[PDB]
Amino acid sequence: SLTDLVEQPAKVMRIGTMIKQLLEEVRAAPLDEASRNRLRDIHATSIRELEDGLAPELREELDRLTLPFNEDAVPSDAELRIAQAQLVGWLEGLFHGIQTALFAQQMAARA
Amino acid sequence: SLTDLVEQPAKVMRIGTMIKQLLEEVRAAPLDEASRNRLRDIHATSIRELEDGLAPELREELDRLTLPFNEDAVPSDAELRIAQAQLVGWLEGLFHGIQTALFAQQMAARA
Amino acid sequence: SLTDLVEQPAKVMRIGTMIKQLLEEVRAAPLDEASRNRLRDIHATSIRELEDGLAPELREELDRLTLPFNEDAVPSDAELRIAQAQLVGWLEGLFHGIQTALFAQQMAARA
Amino acid sequence: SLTDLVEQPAKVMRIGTMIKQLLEEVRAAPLDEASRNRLRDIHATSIRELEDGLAPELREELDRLTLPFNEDAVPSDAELRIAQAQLVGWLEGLFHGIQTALFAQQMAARA
Amino acid sequence: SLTDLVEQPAKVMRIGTMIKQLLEEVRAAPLDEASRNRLRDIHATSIRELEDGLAPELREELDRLTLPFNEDAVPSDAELRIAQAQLVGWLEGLFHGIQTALFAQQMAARA
Amino acid sequence: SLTDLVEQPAKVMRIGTMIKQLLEEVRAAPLDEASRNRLRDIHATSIRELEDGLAPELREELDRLTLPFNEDAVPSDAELRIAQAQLVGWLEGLFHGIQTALFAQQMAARA
Amino acid sequence: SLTDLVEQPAKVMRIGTMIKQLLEEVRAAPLDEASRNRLRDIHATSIRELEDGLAPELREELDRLTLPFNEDAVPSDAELRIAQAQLVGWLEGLFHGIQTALFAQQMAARA
Amino acid sequence: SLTDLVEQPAKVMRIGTMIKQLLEEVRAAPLDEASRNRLRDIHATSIRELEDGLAPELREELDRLTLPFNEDAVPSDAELRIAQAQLVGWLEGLFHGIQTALFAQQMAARA
Amino acid sequence: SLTDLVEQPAKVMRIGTMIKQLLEEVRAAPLDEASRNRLRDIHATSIRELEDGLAPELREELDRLTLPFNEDAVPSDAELRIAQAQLVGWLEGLFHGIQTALFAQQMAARA
Amino acid sequence: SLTDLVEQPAKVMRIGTMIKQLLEEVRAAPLDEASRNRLRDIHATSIRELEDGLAPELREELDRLTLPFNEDAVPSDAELRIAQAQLVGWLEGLFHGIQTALFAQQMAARA
Amino acid sequence: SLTDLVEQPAKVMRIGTMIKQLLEEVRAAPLDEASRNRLRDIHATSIRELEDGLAPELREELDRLTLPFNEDAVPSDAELRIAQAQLVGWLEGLFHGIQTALFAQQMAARA
Amino acid sequence: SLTDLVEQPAKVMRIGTMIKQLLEEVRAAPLDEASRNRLRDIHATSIRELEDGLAPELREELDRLTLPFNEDAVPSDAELRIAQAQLVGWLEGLFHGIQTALFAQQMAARA
Repeated sequence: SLTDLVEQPAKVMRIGTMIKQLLEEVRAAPLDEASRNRLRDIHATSIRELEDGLAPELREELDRLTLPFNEDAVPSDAELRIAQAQLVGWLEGLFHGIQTALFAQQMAARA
Repeated sequence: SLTDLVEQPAKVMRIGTMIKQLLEEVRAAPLDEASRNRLRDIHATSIRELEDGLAPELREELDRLTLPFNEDAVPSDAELRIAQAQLVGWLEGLFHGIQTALFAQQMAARA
Repeated sequence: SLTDLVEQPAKVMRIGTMIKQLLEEVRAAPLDEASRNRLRDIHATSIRELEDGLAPELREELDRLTLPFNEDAVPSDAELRIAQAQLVGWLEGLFHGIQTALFAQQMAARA
Repeated sequence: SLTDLVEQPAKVMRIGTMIKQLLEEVRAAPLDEASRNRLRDIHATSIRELEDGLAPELREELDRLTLPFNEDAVPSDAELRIAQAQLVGWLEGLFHGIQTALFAQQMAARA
Repeated sequence: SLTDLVEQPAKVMRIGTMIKQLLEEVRAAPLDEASRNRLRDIHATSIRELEDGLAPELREELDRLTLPFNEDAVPSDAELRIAQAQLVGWLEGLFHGIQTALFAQQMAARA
Repeated sequence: SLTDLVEQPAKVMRIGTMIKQLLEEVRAAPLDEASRNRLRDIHATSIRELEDGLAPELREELDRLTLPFNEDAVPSDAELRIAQAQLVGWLEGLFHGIQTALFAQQMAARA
Repeated sequence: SLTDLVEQPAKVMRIGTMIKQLLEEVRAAPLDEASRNRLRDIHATSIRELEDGLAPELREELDRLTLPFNEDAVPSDAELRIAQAQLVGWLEGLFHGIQTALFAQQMAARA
Repeated sequence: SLTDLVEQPAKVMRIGTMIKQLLEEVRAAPLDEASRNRLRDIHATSIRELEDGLAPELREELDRLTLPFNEDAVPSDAELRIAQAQLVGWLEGLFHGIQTALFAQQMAARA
Repeated sequence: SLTDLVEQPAKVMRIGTMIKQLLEEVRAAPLDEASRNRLRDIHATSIRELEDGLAPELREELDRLTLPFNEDAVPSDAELRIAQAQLVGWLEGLFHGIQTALFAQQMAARA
Repeated sequence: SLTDLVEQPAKVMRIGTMIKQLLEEVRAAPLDEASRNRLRDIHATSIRELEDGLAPELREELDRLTLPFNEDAVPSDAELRIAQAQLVGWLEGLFHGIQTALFAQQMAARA
Repeated sequence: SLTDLVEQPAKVMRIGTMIKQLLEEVRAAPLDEASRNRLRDIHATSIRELEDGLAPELREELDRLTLPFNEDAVPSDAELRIAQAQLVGWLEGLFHGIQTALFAQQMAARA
Repeated sequence: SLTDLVEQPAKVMRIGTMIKQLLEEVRAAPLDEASRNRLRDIHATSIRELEDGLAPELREELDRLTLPFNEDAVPSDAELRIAQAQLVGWLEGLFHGIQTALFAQQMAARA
């Protein structure tokens, strides 16, 4: 079923909104070393919290698509924006895609 | 279930709205050392107040996602914005996620 | 009861509006020493007038969250903006949180 | 009760609207020593007129919150704006607070 | 009665509109000595024409609140703006206050 | 009564609209000596035409409020704007005041 | 009758619109000697064409209010703008005044 | 009558719209000697075409109001704008004046 | 008949739209010699194509009003804008005039 | 008739829309020699494609109005814009003209 | 039939949208050699994919109108914008033309 | 058929939304070498994920249209934007094309 792909919808929405708002904060002004270092850690934890809420099939997709940062290097503002954009896009794509596809399967069933 | 995740909604809304508006203030103008210092303390205190209003699952989720500032260093303007934006995003996603997920269950219980 | 938390609603609204408008005045233009010194005193009186209108449970929350300024130092524009923002956010959070939570308890009762 | 807090509504609205519009004028352009001096006097007088229209509880509340200017010094533009904004915010909160609180009592008296 | 406070409503509106439009003219561009000298005279006549239209109770209030300029000195642009703002605010406050208070006494009478 | 204050409404509207539009023109661009000189004369003439259309009470009110320019000096741009704005404000207040006051009497004659 | 004041309404509207549009042209860009000289002549002809369409009572009013330019001098841009503004204002005042006054006499007749 | 003033409406609208749009073009950018020269000729021609479409009364009115340019001098940009704006204003007033005046007669023929 | 004036409406609209859009192109940016030379030729052909679609009466009007360029000189940007504006204005005037005049003859026929 | 003028509507719309959008592109930024050269060729080709879709009358009309570029010279940016704008204007006028003229015939066939 | 011209509508829409969005990307910022080289290749493939979806009649039209780039030269930003604009215009023209023409054939059939 | 082209709609929407939002991020600010490098990898991966969700016909269409980046060179900001914009345009056209084409078939099956 299409609906079994997201095992914990409310959690995924919760982590997703956190990520989107962090990306918005980053876009607004230049960061410094300490916050870049922090955001990197948050990014790694984020992927795991997301995976906790998704079916294995999508964990494996997410794992193919994303990549944790080298722990011996603080990534730049731009790297972090890319890492977070990917997650936001995929997450909005994820929900919008399921709802759209589901709505269409119900429209075909009424005929 | 699901509603049981937030034991004290009004309290979480209250602390959340406080954090959000402080973030708005921080964003508006440059801070000084005393302001930063004060905000670090408010941050520590606000997490503690939030955790009081959350179910254990979410306390822990918060504990995994967040990191309190080192008490022997005043964090920068950017560090504080990231800390607060994380909380705002997560809290807004928390409530939104639950309403949305509850609503999908009620509509699935119609058919 | 959720409604017992604010013992004097009209007073809390009255002091809250005062605080919000002072914050707006401060944001609009640079202050000087005499007005900063005055605002500090108003801030201390404000917390007490608020506490006078709240249940003990919330007085103690407010007391954990806030902090009166050292009387031997005039705080900066930024410190005062932080101190006032916190109060405004918490106060709007307070009312919005109670009304929202109450509205939801009544919606669950009709089922 | 509650309505008994403002003994002379129309008078308080009249003095309040005067203060508000003076604050608008002050905000618009830089003042001179004679203007500041005049405004200090208007301030003293307006509090006295307000207190005439308030119940004793509120007279005292005002007395606790406000501070008349030292008569041997002309206060600055910023000092005057803070003084007036405090009054405007408090007065707007006063009326708003009472209507809102009265309305909640009347709606609670329906059910 | 609240309605006995303004003995000549149309006159007070007529003088009030004159004053408001003069204040608007003053705000628009810098004045010179001759016009400042003229405006001062108009201001003194204005207060009297207003008083002619008000109950004694309010004449005495207006007299406590306002102050004619020293005849041996031409006041500045700013002084004149303050003097006129006070009159406009009080006058709008006056009418709005009476109408509002009256409307509320009629709403209490229907219960 | 009240309507008897303006003996010639259409005339007063006509002269008033003329004054208002001259004020708009003056405000738009800098004048020269011949223009100022001409306007001073128009001013003198317009008051005389107005007085022709007013009841005696109001003629006198106008006479108290206004001052004709010294004929041996061309007044400045600012002097002319003040002179005209006084008239416009007073005339607009005159008509507005009468309609408003008449309307309150008619509504008071309903109940 | 109020309606006898304008003997040729369509002509007065025709000359009035011409004058208003010339004033608009003048406002838009600086003129030169030849066009100023032309506009002066048009202004003198205008007053006469207007007078041709008005009752004697108003011809005499217009004649008291206006003034043809000295034929031995080309007036400035500003003078011409003043001369034309006066005519436009008076003309719009004229029609608006008659229509307004007439409408009010009919409203009094229905009672 | 009144409709008999314009013998050829569609022609007058056609020539009028041409003049108006040339005025728009002139206003948009600086002209050269050949353009000015051409426009002077168009002006002469357009008056002649207009007069063909007007009743004798109005031909004459036009003849009184207008002045053809000296053929041995190319008029300036400002001269041309004044010439054309006069015609546009007069023509728009002409049609507007007639409709308005006709309409007032028809409404007066109702009662 | 008014409707016989335009023998080929669709053609006149077709050539007219072409001319209007060329004028718009010219207004947008500076031309060069080759395009000015081209536009001149188009202008001459345009007048003829228009004339092909009009009754003789209007061909002769158009011929009185317009003028082909000297073939031994490339006209300027401004000349071409004037030449094209005239055609556009007259053409829009032409249609608008006929439709308006026709609509009015039908309104008089229904009475 | 009239509809018989365009033998291939969809083709003419297709080629017309292509020309229009190329004109939009040309207008947006400066071109180079290769771009100009290419556009000249597209121009030649597009006329040929258009003529294929038009009735003989209109082929000829186009042939009279248009001029192909000399093949041994790359035309300028301005030359190309004029060439294309001519076509767009003519084509838009073509379709518009026919619909409008057809519509007037159908409405004339009602009465 | 008009509808047989596009054998694969969904494919043509798919390739068309790709092309339009590439053109938009190119317009937004300056390209470099590698991307210009890539876009050239995409342009050649595009024409073929389009042709795959069209009737032979239109393949041949498209082939007459377009031109693949010399493989021994990387075209400029401008050339690529021209090449892509042509395709977008023609494609939008294509669909709009067929739908419009079809809609008109159905309107003629209902009479 | 037609619906059989996209075997996994929700997946294609998900990967598509990810690509689109990365393109938005790239467009917003300048990237660095690590960001570019990461994006190249994401690009390779996203095509592979897309192909998994498409029918064989479309896999191949994609394979013909796209080109993976050389792994021994980090592509530029412009190269990445072109790569991503191609995919977005194609994917949006893909879904849009299918809905539109399906809709035309269903409406053709009505009549």
